Amino acid sequence: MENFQKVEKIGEGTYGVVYKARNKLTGEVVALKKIRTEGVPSTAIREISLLKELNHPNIVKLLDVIHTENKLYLVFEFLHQDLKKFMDASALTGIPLPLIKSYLFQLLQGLAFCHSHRVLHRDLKPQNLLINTEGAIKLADFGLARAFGVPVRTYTHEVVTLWYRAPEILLGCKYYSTAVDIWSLGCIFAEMVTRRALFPGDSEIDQLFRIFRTLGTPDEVVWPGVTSMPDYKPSFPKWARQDFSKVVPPLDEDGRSLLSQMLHYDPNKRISAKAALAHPFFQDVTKPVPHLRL
Ligand SMILES: Nc1cccc(C(=O)c2sc(Nc3ccc(S(N)(=O)=O)cc3)nc2N)c1
Repeated sequence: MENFQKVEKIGEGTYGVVYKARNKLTGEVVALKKIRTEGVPSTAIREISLLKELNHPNIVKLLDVIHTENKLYLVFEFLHQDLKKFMDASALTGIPLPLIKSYLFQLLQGLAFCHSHRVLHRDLKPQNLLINTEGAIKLADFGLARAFGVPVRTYTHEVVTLWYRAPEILLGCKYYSTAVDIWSLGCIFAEMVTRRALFPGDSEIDQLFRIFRTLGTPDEVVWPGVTSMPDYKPSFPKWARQDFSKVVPPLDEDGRSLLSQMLHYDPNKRISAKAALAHPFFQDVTKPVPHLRL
């Protein structure tokens, strides 16, 4: 506000609205998130500070945080396109495997970094993965479910995407672990490969059941303790696990192996970002430049 000239509304994110803006003084171009109010947390405003010092090449830089006039502004380094747009633009031919692999690899580095600093993203999706002309991809819009929790929607009547939500969140787990980010990234990896959302649920239960229909209804054997989770119902339909080869054709076996590990039901068996970086799938990783139309 006042020190910035809104150039264009980029989107209506989760907590607020996001604008492309220019610092009327420095002339620097940035992404400005405006947050939705008579209290304002402290554990939050300090969860923010931790994010400011959280600097990594695969994490969008948080430049400034401005709390004024019952509004909270987060100033981020600006990137030119999100992965959702890039995937749509590449739908006819598909993103070449080397670029998919590079993006996945960089995103795992970003996650390995935040997770080692005990920071969870919580809401990874194509729209919050930003890319630039140099072939980089960065994590954006980290969620503070440990600050603003997660109400009925985003901030003003808008359908929240559940497509990338880990099963343990859907089943009512109160405490998320870093594993929820691995699950979301696995769903994104699959989507880049097939050019179709892996689990496109339109409600929590439909989301949950689409996961069950593909990976099999979980039980105590593959997920110890699953039947005692908050929203688990013995009445859940029992679907058999589908052949994984039908899930992401024509991804090679290394890629399928890695994906299967990112999609393990048990949060404790799900591969970590660090371990995923060492998977054979990345033996030939490179950093190609994407063809971006801006
Ligand atoms: N989703 C989300 C929510 C809150 C903040 C941010 C964010 O920090 C952004 S958003 C952006 N630019 C951009 C994004 C999308 C497009 S698009 N649809 O491809 O044309 C173009 C530029 N840059 C940064 N840093 C991102």
